[PDB]
Amino acid sequence: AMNLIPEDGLPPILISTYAVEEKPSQISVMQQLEDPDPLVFVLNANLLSMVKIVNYVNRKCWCFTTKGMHAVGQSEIVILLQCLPDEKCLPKDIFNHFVQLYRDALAGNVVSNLGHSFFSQSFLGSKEHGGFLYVTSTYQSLQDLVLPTPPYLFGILIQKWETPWAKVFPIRLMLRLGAEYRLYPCPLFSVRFRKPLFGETGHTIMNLLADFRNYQYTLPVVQGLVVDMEVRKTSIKIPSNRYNEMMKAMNKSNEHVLAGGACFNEKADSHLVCVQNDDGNYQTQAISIHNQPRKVTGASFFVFSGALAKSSIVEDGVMVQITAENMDSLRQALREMKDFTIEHIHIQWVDDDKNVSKGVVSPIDGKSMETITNVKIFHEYKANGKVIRWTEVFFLESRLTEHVAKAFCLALCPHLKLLKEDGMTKLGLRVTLDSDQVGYQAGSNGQPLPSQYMNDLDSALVPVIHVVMELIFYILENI
Repeated sequence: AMNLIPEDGLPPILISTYAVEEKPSQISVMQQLEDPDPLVFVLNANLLSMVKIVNYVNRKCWCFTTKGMHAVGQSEIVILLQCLPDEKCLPKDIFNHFVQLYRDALAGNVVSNLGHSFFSQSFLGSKEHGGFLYVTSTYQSLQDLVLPTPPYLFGILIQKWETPWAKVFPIRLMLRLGAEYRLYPCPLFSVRFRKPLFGETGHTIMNLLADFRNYQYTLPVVQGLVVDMEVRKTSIKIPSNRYNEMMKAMNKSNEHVLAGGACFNEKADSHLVCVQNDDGNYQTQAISIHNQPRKVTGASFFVFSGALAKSSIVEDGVMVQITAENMDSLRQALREMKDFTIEHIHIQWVDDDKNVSKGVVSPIDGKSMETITNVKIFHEYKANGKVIRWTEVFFLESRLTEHVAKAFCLALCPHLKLLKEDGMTKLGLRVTLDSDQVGYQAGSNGQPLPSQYMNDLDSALVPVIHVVMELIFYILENI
């Protein structure tokens, strides 16, 4: 029911008439793969997986994608598994992993950019296959790939020895993979049976900033915070919508030390890499977008010490020593949300960090959601064999939202079967509240909902309603 992958054989195949073919022939599936459109597999009634052989960055790959993760508050997943020389069967373990990820999302545990998944049993034929590191594509090629609707993440297969880095400092692993394959910032494909890029964590400077034994804590991270290194200039760029995240990090620090992890700096032409040698000792290296002389280089962490301004690079991060007075001055400016200047050292409050992914549109009218704030929902109604779920809300700029959500779902419950059969699976409700006006709009597939449901929607929403807000709903199959 929740898992249609059998003990022996492939999961059912989906055919456009839609029809389902249970236990498909592995010979026919392999034949079809060696001849535009991907094969569609049914992992469950709400989760599909597309498979296609692609020539990606001069490597023959298995392109595995998902459809159904959005309905459970998770980004769709893409795995580009490099082919083993003359691979006979389809690598089924990917399907098992996709189902596990679906179960996790249903329980409230989702994977995001630089997130991870670890394995309990052996995976893809080796016990040294530790998990996946999820990335959002930045500069990597997407050349003739049949991709899901955004948001989607690329799952990169990682070794058991790289697992402490994915948990504690995933940006280091991401960038180290990029250095290894000569791709900026990291490859989007997965390679089985490769040698681990990290061994025992040893005497890394990270021991001082994170917990490798028990993984109780790590570096405080501020989403969108980047470190720019230039000739005689070091800058920490904090997004203006992240004041509270910065304040929480400042209160979780010493009076003499201000440390933090950094995000991937998209605007940089290069990024610092930490390489571990065969002896277990570390080195500082760097990777570049064009291999042109480095102008703006990103760093993976920053440390400010009020014990001296003087700066250094330690592994893949920046270490700055300032006077105790300059530390009090810096801490004061940050509390006032002001910029601070100290070779030059800058702490600048920059443009808001976009929560929403690129290419995300409204199901109502196709308006872009890229510059709109997003709140995922983990807290559904069943009717006519179907399920209606409220997965998220966008604040175009909690008590009312929850009431608006229930009223919308209840009004549509007698109609869930008719909506699904007619192609209306992803639905949206936009509520407007102004001093003068107070109104609502509903839709699916970039069109209004059929007129026959509007009387039912009015009678349920009007009492509740009588600030722009857009709620997302999904109609699923009851499992």
